[PDB]
Amino acid sequence: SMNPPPPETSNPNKPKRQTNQLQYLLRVVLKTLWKHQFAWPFQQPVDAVKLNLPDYYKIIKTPMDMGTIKKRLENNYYWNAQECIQDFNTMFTNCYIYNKPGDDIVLMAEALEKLFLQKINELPTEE
Ligand SMILES: CCS(=O)(=O)Cc1cnc(Oc2ccc(F)cc2F)c(-c2cc(C)c3n2CC=NC3=O)c1
Repeated sequence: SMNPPPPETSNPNKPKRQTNQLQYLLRVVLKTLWKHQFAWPFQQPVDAVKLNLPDYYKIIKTPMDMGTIKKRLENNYYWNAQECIQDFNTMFTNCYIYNKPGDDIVLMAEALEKLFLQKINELPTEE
């Protein structure tokens, strides 16, 4: 029940790097999913307290949300686009695990994972 501490967004000793693709993940991919009608549930960590889901963090062990993605991008916390894409994947996977097919939150996710996959089909090249 009690809310764990969010995932970190800055880490002095982690190798950081700004690539063209990482720039794209924030400027085009993150910031177009953000505006979607179904983004809001995923714009910050899940508050198992506010929602009264004391079991969320007992089932979800790697939490992830577009809020901590947007914070990680803007902090250039990532080394390459793939680790940022992995955090999106974890976010969706989390939602399909704690929930079951047909739930409204899954519908929002399944959709967002569709929009996400369509937007990252074509990433920029490196200089
Ligand atoms: C994120 C801060 S917050 O204060 O908690 C706002 C918030 C409100 N409602 C939520 O659930 C629904 C969201 C839309 C629905 F149509 C129906 C929900 F039950 C959620 C939320 C986000 C995520 C990933 C999940 N949930 C709920 C259950 N499982 C989840 O995996 C979050």
